[PDB]
Amino acid sequence: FKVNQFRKTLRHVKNIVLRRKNKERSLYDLTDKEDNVKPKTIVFESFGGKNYSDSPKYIYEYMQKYYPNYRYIWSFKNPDKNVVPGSAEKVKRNSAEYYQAYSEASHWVSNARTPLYLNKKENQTYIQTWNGTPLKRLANDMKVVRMPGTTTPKYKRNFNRETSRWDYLISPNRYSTEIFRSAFWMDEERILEIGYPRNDVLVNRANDQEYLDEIRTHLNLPSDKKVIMYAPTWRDDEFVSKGKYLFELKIDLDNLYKELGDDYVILLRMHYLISNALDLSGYENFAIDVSNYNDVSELFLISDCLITDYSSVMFDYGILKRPQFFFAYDIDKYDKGLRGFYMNYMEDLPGPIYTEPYGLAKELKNLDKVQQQYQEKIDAFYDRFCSVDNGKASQYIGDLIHKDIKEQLE
Amino acid sequence: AFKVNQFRKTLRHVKNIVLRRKNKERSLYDLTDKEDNVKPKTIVFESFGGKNYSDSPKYIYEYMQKYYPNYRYIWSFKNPDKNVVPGSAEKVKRNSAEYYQAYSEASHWVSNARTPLYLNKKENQTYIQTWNGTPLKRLANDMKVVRMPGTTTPKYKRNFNRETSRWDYLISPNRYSTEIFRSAFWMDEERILEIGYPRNDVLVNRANDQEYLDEIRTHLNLPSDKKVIMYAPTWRDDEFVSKGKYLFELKIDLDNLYKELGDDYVILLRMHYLISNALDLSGYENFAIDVSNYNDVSELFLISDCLITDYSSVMFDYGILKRPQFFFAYDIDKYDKGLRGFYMNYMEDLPGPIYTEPYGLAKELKNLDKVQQQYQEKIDAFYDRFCSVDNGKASQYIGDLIHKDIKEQLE
Amino acid sequence: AFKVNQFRKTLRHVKNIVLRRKNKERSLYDLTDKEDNVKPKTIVFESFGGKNYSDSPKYIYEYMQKYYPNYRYIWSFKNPDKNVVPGSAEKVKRNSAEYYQAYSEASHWVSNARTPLYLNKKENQTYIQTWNGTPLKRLANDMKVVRMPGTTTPKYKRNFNRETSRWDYLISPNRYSTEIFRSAFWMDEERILEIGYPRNDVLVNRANDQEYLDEIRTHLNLPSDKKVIMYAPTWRDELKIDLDNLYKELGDDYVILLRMHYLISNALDLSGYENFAIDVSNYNDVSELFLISDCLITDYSSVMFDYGILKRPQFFFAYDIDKYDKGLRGFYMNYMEDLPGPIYTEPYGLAKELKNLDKVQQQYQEKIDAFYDRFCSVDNGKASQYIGDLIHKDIKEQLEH
Amino acid sequence: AFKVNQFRKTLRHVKNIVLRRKNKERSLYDLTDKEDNVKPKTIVFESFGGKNYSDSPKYIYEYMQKYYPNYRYIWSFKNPDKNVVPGSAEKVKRNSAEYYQAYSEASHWVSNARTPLYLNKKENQTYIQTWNGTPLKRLANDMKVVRMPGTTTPKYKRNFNRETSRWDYLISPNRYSTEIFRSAFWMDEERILEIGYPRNDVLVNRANDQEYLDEIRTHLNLPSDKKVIMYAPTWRDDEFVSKGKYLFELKIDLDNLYKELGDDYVILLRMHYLISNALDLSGYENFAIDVSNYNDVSELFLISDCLITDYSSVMFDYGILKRPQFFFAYDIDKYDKGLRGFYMNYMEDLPGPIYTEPYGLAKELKNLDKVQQQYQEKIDAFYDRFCSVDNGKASQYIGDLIHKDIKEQLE
Ligand SMILES: Nc1ccn([C@@H]2O[C@H](COP(=O)(O)OP(=O)(O)OC[C@@H](O)CO)[C@@H](O)[C@H]2O)c(=O)n1
Ligand SMILES: [Cl-]
Ligand SMILES: [Cl-]
Ligand SMILES: [Cl-]
Ligand SMILES: [Cl-]
Ligand SMILES: [Cl-]
Ligand SMILES: [Cl-]
Ligand SMILES: [Cl-]
Ligand SMILES: [Cl-]
Ligand SMILES: [Cl-]
Ligand SMILES: [Cl-]
Ligand SMILES: [Cl-]
Ligand SMILES: [Cl-]
Ligand SMILES: [Cl-]
Ligand SMILES: [Cl-]
Ligand SMILES: [Cl-]
Ligand SMILES: [Cl-]
Ligand SMILES: [Cl-]
Ligand SMILES: [Cl-]
Ligand SMILES: [Cl-]
Ligand SMILES: [Cl-]
Ligand SMILES: [Cl-]
Repeated sequence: FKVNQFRKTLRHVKNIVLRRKNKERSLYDLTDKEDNVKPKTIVFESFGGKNYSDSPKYIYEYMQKYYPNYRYIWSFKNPDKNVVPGSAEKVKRNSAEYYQAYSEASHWVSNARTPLYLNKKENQTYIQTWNGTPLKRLANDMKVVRMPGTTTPKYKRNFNRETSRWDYLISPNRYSTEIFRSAFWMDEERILEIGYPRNDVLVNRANDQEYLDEIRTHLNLPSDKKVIMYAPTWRDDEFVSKGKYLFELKIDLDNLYKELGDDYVILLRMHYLISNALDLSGYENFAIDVSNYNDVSELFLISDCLITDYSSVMFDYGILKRPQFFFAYDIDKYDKGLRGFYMNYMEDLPGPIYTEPYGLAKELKNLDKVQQQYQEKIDAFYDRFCSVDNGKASQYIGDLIHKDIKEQLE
Repeated sequence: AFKVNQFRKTLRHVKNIVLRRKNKERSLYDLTDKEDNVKPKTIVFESFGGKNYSDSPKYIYEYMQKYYPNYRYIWSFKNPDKNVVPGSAEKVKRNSAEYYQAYSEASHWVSNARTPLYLNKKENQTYIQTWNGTPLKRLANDMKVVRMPGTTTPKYKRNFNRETSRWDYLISPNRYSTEIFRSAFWMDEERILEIGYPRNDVLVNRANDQEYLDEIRTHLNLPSDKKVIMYAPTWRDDEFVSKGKYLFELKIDLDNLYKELGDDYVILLRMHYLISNALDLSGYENFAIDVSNYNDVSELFLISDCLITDYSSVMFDYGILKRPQFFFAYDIDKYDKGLRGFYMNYMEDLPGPIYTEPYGLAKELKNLDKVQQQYQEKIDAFYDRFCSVDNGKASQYIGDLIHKDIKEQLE
Repeated sequence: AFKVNQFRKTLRHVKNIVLRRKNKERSLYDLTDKEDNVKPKTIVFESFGGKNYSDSPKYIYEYMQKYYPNYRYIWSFKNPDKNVVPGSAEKVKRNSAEYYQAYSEASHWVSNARTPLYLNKKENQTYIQTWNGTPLKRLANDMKVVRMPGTTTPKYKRNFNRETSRWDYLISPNRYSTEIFRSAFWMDEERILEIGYPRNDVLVNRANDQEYLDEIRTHLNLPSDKKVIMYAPTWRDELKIDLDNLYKELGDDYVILLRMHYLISNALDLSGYENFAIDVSNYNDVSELFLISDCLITDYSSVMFDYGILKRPQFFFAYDIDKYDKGLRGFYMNYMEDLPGPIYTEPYGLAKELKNLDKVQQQYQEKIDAFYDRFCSVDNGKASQYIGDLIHKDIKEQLEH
Repeated sequence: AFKVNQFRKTLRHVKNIVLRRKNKERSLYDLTDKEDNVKPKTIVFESFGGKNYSDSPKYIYEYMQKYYPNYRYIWSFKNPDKNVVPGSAEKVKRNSAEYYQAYSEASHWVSNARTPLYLNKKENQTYIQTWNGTPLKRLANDMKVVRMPGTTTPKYKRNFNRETSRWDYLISPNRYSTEIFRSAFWMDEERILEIGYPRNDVLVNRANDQEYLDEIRTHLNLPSDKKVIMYAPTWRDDEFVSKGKYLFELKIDLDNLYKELGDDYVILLRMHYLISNALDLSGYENFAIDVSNYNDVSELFLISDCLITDYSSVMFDYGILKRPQFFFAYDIDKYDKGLRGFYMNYMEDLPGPIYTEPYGLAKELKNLDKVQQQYQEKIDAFYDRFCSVDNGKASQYIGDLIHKDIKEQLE
């Protein structure tokens, strides 16, 4: 009677007798043996099961088409509030079926850390797409982490533990690769430079019009109007009053309305807390709240330019060689010269840094002029970051997985 | 009615017993610890996490032994075979089956430091915390960062709070410390006992006891015509290098010290244990005495004509003697410059000269009458503030509190 | 406040979990079983330690199913898969976790034998015991010796006493029985219910329902032309009755049903007796057999009281009446004197006598009635009702405060 | 990592520790009992389950004292206090820590009745079973039916058989017993040692030691000019009534015996312990002497001129002396008629008459020499069948087998 089993065993009796909600887990930890793995089961979860979205979605939609005959399982916080096309069946996180799915599967696909209490056996292949070309230092590369409940050495310890299990790790470029290699204690061997499966549409579908037209009318958009997308990153300094009434975005909608309300419509992609605290009465058909829209890649395809600040998205939107603007209004707060960025913000991004909305508004009046004026820099940026993207990524993984599970079938 | 907390313990205990864990003794303690095992006549002592027989618990014990021989005394140690206790008390080793018994049974716990959180203080038992000194560096609640491993500033304070909340009485040296303790240790003034330290009763009761002074001086093979400097620097992390095999000679420069005072003085080195077995006192025999391992620091104080220190709470204890004090604070540059991470204004109201190099100090030390005269005011005012409390009856107060506390129980 | 029973149940349960013991199911239930677990509308049934869907619990249940259909019904079986149950009732396998959940939850236990002492009967649940017939041999307390396997007479009685005290209500057939129960089972008459046995409903209500009789007989493939003799020995440690002879004697008017013991049943090579001797041991409702039975042959069995309700003839073929303590008092009633039929120790004159049933009927009509009037004058066929109701009423009170 | 059998004990012992159970002493023993605990020169004696210091164990031990005073001898008692042991031996109270230490450490076990199944006779130790006498009633296996509450017949035998399989050596006093033991105890003849009983030594070596006979007689304050009769009825349940407060005078009728034998006899009454403390011998002073509580029955025999008894194993021990026996079997009809619940044929091959009324017994008893003669024939035949195997050296034999065993175990 082995000491490791005895421990798991007592823990479960505790959970069973005490009616702990965790019993579902302790039972799993016990019975989870290498033999439960059915070589043709695949589980997908995206952003820790809040969504059917991002690269796991596109890897899934590719495999549905060309490999219908596998068990496809999706993992969700609230399965019944998530709509999935196809042969996939869904599971609630932390439930009986959840641990089954994860025990049986030959392959794990996801774009974020999956929990450590989940047992990744030698048997199974865990493929990590992750969720973007980094601009802020992550994991190992961070210096201090005053994050509640844990120290920094511990938080790195646990991260290091997750990444050690990543059999494959996708990368959108050389620069992300070099970073991952250190940030995620990764081996170049295990890294796949192919680009993001979720970016595939940015290459394949950008000139598809019936498609652009759906997305546009699914959003009820003006027909004559060009589209600006605004997508600021989150900031604590701006959460006040429990989040009931916020101070109008510093971008100044009133102004943008006056200045561009006739040529443009503007898409506000905000953090969910800002979203449902944002009053847009008086801007109908001008500023559209687009914060809860399922698929961000679709929003990029219909955008004529992106306004952002410090985001992993500028790297995505780059694939389309369109104009970007960076409205870093609080940029002085951010550490004076901040090396807490991998890249050189001041120097090499595809657009102007504005710190005030009004130069930004004038500039927007005439896009074609910004496109020319910055064509040089857009290109340099496209070369450095977005050139790796075939439009073939979701196919490459779907095939890697297919090839993978032909062997196990013996 | 399912008893869920009991079930929990039974499981931990089974786990330990089956797995051959050393803590089987602890989990059994916890499972069975009934409020009934308390026996009014039993008292446990330990000082400094049970490394010693020393400090205030020692002096409380030796008092009660003389007037209250009748009670059951227990001392807890890390290593009992290496510690000698006068009197009737029995000695338990920490974490041992006997140790948990002692703590289960005692009506009274007496220590000068934190006792573990796994021990249970039943409402049945009185925990008397003497603590261990008038504070200079800010402690517990009043800190600002605890970059100390496995644990964060908040969970460190959380645990400290758990501990201080089991203190039935806490001993205070002066109004100053009381102020602090209230905040730093989240304490009720109701529970504070401004009486001075049972360990400084010898600094009041026995300064003029010329025979007792001699024991101490001969216990330490001291040359006879020589006056005595004691040196007691706090521990510095920085100054540790090379596995601690050879240290760069103390910055107080013994060699100069010899050449200036080798004739008239002898100097007692109260170093931290790691520096102490790294000292090379070859060539200073009969001048530099190691005294790091001396059982009773207060006895040292008694035979010391002056003290050199820096950022320690000992200056507060040695104050009762109204003797000279020097603060060789050489590394003060690298201590926040103008800092208030000390409760009191270190730059102004200590009882002596601050010296950043040892040469002005060494010279100064030639003439001890000129110092005493010079700083006498700074010295008297230091005393009026931090030492106006000790009447040398601290040991007595506590034993009578214990005995009074326990008559009650016998009805 | 050290809960010491709890502490023992935990250790036992941990010992089970670790040494992969089958009883882990049970020690879990013992730990967790609480009064709150009880749901007022859950009822459990088991007959004969869970081998059948049969007699008094079956009838109680078949009644309750028809009138109070919205309660949660559960049946306990040694093997649920080999037992068909009518209605909404779910089945549970003994010692399975569903078994314990079920006895823990249920507000009423209904059975006709002893239920295990490792099951807990709370101050909260109501255990209705129907037992299983009007006694002939002494049982329970009244016994003298029981050198039975791995148990001393008293420890056997200590444990009987333990069970019988859990009994909330205990069903009686006759004052004779009640006076016997009160002593045998340590019972207080307050808890006794002289209302007859529910399984003997049919033996009164459908005693003339011909179309029903006809389904029973053809559910058994019986001769359209013969009278039916039922032979129901009681258990002992070719047949004594001489089949070769009964055939030669009664082949022309009778066919004979043999209801033996499962282990003697599948040792009976009834070849050359097909269409005459019908093994009927593994049949379910014994009451249906009585209904189609023209007379009964038994010996020392409590079925003789059930069958008497029909006022038909009985023959007692007691071949081992010698090796039964000569003049035996081990019988609550006087066996040699008052019973509704002739005692035979040889099966040969039993046969001749049995050739014409009607001489026997008259020759014993006085004795037969005297029997009906002592032991059967209390069976109203309303019994299933009375219980079914009692339980229904019982779960109203406990569904109000 | 952990084996099933050890887990089970571990858990049993936790149950005993937590529940302050008297049996914790045992649970420990069972966990900690190693084949390695043994010390070859430790020997444990216990007789009649620790009731006594007595028969075979005593004499084997007393012999091993004189000739091997060098070993560790331990005696086991229910109450070590109420028992006096001569010699080096230390004593131990059954079920104390000491007690299990003893049976754990001992190379040899000497006993005359069953020792508990819960003690582990390691493959390392030699359990020598002397037993307590030639059977007349059927035992263990041959017993037909036993309604002893708490256990069923087959359980009883399984449990006896477990215990006999633990015996490395079974002493026998005759072939009669050997053929019996072989069956009744499930014995392999290899293990049986017909050497006679060590308690019977003195019945041979000392039948004539007049300085010694006298020492017994005068330890009992026996008259000078008077012969000794011994009576030794076995116990009967029938006679127990009324809290055992007031019994009915013996069937043997004392008042008669006094009238008849008085001027020439004194009668030693060896009754059951319960009949003794209930018997009123007032007015019979100097005639009937209560002798129930005597530490050594063999001494009693040495001094008796004859021995009245009934259905008892003692007739065989007395047989050695070739003296008259009577059998006052006053309830012989009750006892299973012509019972075969005995081994030997009762109505024939015992060395004296069977009386059922005690009045002919008494008269016949008036002239011993007529009986010694009229029955010399039956006495000698009896002596041959049952007593012609006692060298007087039984304890020496055992003593020396033990010594031998612990020479080889010494390497
Ligand atoms: N050959 C038989 C005997 C009995 N039974 C059924 O089992 C019950 C018990 O009858 P007994 O032969 O006496 O068996 P026993 O378990 O000893 O019951 C007798 C005692 O319980 C009276 O209270 C009967 O009422 C009858 O319904 C049956 O199907 N076939
Ligand atoms: Cl192991
Ligand atoms: Cl949901
Ligand atoms: Cl993540
Ligand atoms: Cl893992
Ligand atoms: Cl990222
Ligand atoms: Cl973490
Ligand atoms: Cl690069
Ligand atoms: Cl706004
Ligand atoms: Cl418990
Ligand atoms: Cl006390
Ligand atoms: Cl030690
Ligand atoms: Cl000591
Ligand atoms: Cl301090
Ligand atoms: Cl130095
Ligand atoms: Cl309910
Ligand atoms: Cl089944
Ligand atoms: Cl035990
Ligand atoms: Cl030895
Ligand atoms: Cl004792
Ligand atoms: Cl053994
Ligand atoms: Cl013989």
